[PDB]
Amino acid sequence: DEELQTELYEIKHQILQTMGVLSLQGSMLSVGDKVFSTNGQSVNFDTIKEMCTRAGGNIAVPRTPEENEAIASIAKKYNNYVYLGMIEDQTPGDFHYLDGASVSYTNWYPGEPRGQGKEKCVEMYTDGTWNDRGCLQYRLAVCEF
Amino acid sequence: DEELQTELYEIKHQILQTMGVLSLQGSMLSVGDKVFSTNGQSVNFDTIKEMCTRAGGNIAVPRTPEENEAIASIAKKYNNYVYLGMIEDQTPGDFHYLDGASVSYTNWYPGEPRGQGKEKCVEMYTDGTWNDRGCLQYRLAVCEF
Amino acid sequence: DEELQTELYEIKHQILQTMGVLSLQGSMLSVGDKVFSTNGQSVNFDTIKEMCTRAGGNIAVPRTPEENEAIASIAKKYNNYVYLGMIEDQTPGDFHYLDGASVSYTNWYPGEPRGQGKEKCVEMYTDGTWNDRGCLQYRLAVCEF
Ligand SMILES: [Sm+3]
Ligand SMILES: [Sm+3]
Ligand SMILES: [Sm+3]
Ligand SMILES: [Sm+3]
Ligand SMILES: [Sm+3]
Ligand SMILES: [Sm+3]
Repeated sequence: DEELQTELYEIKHQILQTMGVLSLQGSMLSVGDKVFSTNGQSVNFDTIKEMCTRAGGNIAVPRTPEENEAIASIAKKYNNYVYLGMIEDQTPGDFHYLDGASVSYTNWYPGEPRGQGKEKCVEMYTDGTWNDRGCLQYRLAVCEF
Repeated sequence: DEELQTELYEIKHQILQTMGVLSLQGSMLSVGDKVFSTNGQSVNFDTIKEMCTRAGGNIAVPRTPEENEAIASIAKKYNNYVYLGMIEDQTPGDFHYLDGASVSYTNWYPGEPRGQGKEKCVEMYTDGTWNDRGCLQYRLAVCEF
Repeated sequence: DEELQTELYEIKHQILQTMGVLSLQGSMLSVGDKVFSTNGQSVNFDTIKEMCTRAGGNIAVPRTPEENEAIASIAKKYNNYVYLGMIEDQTPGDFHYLDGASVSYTNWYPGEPRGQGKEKCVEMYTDGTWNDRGCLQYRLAVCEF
């Protein structure tokens, strides 16, 4: 109805404001319709997935050049690598999102995937490029909502 | 209308995201439709009520086993007891919510209510159990929204 | 429809809750429909405008006695002066909001506008009164959303 249009405006305004506050505080990064955020912790892959899901989100994963630079900037800011939301399929060499879908956008550091042993997980360098690796290292936890 | 369904979806998405960010940062705890939060201050009862109301909320009070454990976890995290949103009625022994209603859910430490003198307020131990007491101690301020 | 009224209620509730959390944490100040917030940085005027706009807001500017005291309180809290969202028009003596409109509400410290040289910007004293000045000083960044 009439009052309906009104209320919707106020709500939109408020959400924008709170999103502005968290942005200014640097506690979140908005890219398109994805929101990236970190609590500053550096734990292993399994642990990170828990944190994100516990918070209502998911371990972060870039699907576009812009989302990738957004996550890299957080990594750069904390001077630590980031574990991305993806693991290697059954047939080595290929990676898939946790939902099971196979990865589309990639940004491997020249030569990767390449490595010592299994290397089923993916870490992001502070420059944004990816490197496959083990899942037991301590990496900055970054989630997407 | 049509565009209406759309806008409602975006709004819901955004709220969820911001709520996810505050959860990940550990600045809030969501339980059912209640949100618990603390600013880390340790002040007396009167002071706590002011803080909560000033922030648009109310001094926290558990009404279910789950809300109780949620508040205890915050108490445990800060290693301090929490003053709950309740005071003793006119007739000693009984407690009521600040709205005037008489308490339903309780989780007294074995023996409580029991104590030295008046003990009109209620503090929560780090294990979740309650103990009645004075209202002038310095306790962690926790609010519910 | 029916379910519509329901969803609107939940949304309003959630927004209120998150706004309560940011208020309790002291990360934002709500005055009427304006939200003021600071990241604690002390940079020059140009830099401040960037921060605010980058966060989806604008450099703060009081338009009522209440908004003015709200900003002063933040200034008082950080013990630093605040650059306001306004610059001097083409004809010295008069100031305008960044949108181009000429200022309405003012709260100059007795004697101001008055000063050394150009003084095209406006800083707020910790008591709330304004003083015109250069735009290259390091002042607390405060944004409005
Ligand atoms: Sm490798
Ligand atoms: Sm492999
Ligand atoms: Sm007792
Ligand atoms: Sm008694
Ligand atoms: Sm001056
Ligand atoms: Sm001048």
